[PDB]
Amino acid sequence: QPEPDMITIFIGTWNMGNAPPPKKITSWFLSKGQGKTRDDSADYIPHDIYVIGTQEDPLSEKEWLEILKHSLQEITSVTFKTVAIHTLWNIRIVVLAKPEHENRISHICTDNVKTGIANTLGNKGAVGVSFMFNGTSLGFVNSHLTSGSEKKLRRNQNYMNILRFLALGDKKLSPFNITHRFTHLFWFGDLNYRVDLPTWEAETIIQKIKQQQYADLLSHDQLLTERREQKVFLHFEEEEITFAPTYRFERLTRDKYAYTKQKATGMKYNLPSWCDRVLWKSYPLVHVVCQSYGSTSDIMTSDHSPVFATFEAGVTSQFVSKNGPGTVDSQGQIEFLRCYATLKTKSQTKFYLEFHSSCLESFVKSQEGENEEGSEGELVVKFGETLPKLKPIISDPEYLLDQHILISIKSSDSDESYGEGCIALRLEATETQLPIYTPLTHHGELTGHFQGEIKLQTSQ
Ligand SMILES: Fc1cccc(CNCc2ccco2)c1
Repeated sequence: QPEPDMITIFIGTWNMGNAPPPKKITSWFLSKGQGKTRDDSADYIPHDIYVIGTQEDPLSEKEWLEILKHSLQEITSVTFKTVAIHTLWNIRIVVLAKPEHENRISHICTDNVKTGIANTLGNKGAVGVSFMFNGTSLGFVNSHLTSGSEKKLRRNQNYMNILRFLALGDKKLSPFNITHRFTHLFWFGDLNYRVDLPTWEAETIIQKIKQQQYADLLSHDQLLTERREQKVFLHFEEEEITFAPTYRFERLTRDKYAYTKQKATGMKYNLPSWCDRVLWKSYPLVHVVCQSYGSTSDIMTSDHSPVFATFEAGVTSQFVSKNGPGTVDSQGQIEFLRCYATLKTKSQTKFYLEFHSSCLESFVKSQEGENEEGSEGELVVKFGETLPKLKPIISDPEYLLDQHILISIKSSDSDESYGEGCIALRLEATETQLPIYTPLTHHGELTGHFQGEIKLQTSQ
């Protein structure tokens, strides 16, 4: 039975409003309702992996797992296996997989991050899961960020704390946060970004929503505008939103948005908003395609509607050769030539690189670079042809061209990373000098660039 080179992944996010779900929630897992929806002809085809994020979830883990598994069994006639479940307060993630994948999944990690201090610590944060699916690392984050139209900056801060402190994936990737540890990272939840229009415009916004005219609302969505200004979710993707705002509804119908200030809201307005979102970040030149992104119309127990997204995701096999794993294959080499980092830092330490990849036996430290001044004020660190030749474990081009090199530039004085990035080995040619590029980030914010040329030798 052949190992897959593609899987499909379902991502759900639902803020349950502290209420038990209705009897039937199958529309969620079927990607049916508003937005980019799934074709009826696929309804019996199971996704390979289902990842369910809830917020304000009132159920026990046992109670929710019985509902989820019985829902999927009814849709697909498949009894899913539980990969992982993790709950922080009322924020939960469940990962379910088809039984045929049980042998393919390993290295399962879970973690959480509590956001805020004192006042602001006690209910917001994130939970996450990671695992290996054959040769492909997968990460999932469900976050419930700070509420309130006025608190977009707090939400951005919550995002940076979560990516800094959530400990998922391979701990040997010490310089790298979750935004570099995974082939595919999905980040979803009640992100709580709002449509930033005046309170007086509430009824006008509702009118627009009834006409299905979302353009002048989306132009004011705080997540889209903060992303466009590079304040949050740098280098993540989101499918276009084509569904109505998913918050704040009167319960037991979807006919009414309940936006007016009440004692129960702390006297805050909740204008209709796309609080509930799915974003992703995949390594360069890996197949990832969003095949649905939408909200259900028939699950009405909460003041939010559930959101679904589905993806095709490229995966690779657990490769064995006569040589690696367990040794190098000397018919393989990676050379980084005429490379230089451009850094936004004002420090004047010397810098070295680290190259990390599961195609290497262990990470490789470079010699220090040569620092020069950039013409517009910046530090340029030149590496020349000084960089160590990387010795992959397997030389077969069917393996090596699917790999990635993580790069960290580190201070010689402190050993702290000043920037992290990723280079694909999915080259147009082998045995040929080709341009390479990655932005460099630290704590998820842009700190520089790394560029130069690569020369890849495979056994072919
Ligand atoms: F999908 C899953 C659901 C539950 C557990 C696991 C872990 N399976 C580990 C393993 C054994 C042999 C090869 O891989 C996977």
